[PDB]
Amino acid sequence: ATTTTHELNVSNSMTVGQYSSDFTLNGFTFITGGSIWEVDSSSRSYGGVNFTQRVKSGGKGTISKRAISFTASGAGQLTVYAMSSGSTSRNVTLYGNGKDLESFTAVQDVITAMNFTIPNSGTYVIYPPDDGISYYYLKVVKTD
Repeated sequence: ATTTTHELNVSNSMTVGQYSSDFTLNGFTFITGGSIWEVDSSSRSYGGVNFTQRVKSGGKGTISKRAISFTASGAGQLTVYAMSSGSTSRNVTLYGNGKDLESFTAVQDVITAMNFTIPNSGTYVIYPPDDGISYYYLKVVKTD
């Protein structure tokens, strides 16, 4: 039994553009570290859902650059739909409790569904350590 507490479908909650200052949307905080966050058109499907926009990091980053953070009120699961923005496989890393906790490989051309464990309440950071990542969908689910 779980409760969905955060959701961000980029196709429904963002619009095409370029953003250079940190902002919060649907409970997710987009952290520039002096780079641009960009929303553009990109059609990809996963699990019977069709997406039409992505938010892309524009390159590699850290927990303070091209990062996405959120605060969880308890243990649960974070879902990330992500694609490498180029032809090489690239990590998406979850940071929390003071450390890199878990990484998931994003591949070229298609969405990977990434299921990240949220072990406890707190603030967590999604970042791309290798190179640019395209994000389509984020969801946080809290264990009841």
